[PDB]
Amino acid sequence: STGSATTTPIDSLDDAYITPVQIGTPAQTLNLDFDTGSSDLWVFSSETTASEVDGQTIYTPSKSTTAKLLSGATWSISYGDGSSSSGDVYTDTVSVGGLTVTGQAVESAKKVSSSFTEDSTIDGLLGLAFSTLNTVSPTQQKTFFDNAKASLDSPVFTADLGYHAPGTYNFGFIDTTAYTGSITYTAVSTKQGFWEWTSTGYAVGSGTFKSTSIDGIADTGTTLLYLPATVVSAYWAQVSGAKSSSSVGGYVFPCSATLPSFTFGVGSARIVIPGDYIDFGPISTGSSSCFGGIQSSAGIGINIFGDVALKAAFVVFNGATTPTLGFASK
Repeated sequence: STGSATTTPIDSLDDAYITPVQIGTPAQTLNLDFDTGSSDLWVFSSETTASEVDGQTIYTPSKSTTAKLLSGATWSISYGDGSSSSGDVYTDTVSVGGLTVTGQAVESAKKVSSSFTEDSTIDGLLGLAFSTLNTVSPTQQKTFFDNAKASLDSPVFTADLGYHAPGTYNFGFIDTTAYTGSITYTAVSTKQGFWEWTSTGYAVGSGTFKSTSIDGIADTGTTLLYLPATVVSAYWAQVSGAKSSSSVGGYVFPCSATLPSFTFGVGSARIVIPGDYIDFGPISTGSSSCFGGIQSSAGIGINIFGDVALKAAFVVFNGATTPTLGFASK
């Protein structure tokens, strides 16, 4: 089997991408944030505290003839940005772009943190990291991809995120028309539960490539590109007037600037992020200070190849017995 679904930016900055997911019978379609940095499929629901729902579409398990309470199971998650959610668990039929999993754990939120409530466009998350990170207790549950893997034509999914435009998540096949050149594959460590890999270096604009190992994660659920402070300083030093602002929370730059590109290495191959992809717009409405899309990872503990980086590539998440990552230009 295969599946193919369009993913759409939630706003004009590409702050996140939503993908429609069919849950239950008859189908209830919710728009979920596909997150290769986490491993829970959780949804706003009829059980979510009413004051914490503000415009989201909710899953109502009592209206699904295939929903079954997973007795005793609870979940609770905290994300790298400080947001969180928790609740109970059902199993139900879940379909993405024509690919159907029966018995998928659907984690129903009883509580969500304010940042989720305040974002009316995201109805939940669909985790695509390794199932070892799933938070369901006392019986850990598998991700949608792990449940589907054996049925897929090939045990892979691909992320093809658009710049200011829709893109595609494919399951079970590699669309050879969706990229240019060849796909360069690179080794993955699953020891932390992530799609963790080592970039071979970077360049700023037309500058020379610096060969240096940068370990980090491919994370579709993170907006920006988080790299070591040395690399990030080298990038913003090429933008007149750019500076790190403690009060804003990162590098800002004059909105009048033209940003240079940023290149990252994948083996001997190179992925070029155009400068425009690095502009996240005014820090507040009407400001002439703009927020940068490359930020320091120093306070995180891990480097994160988020959407800013991934949207410049066609990315293969190869879930074979020994997983690998593939990157192609497009």
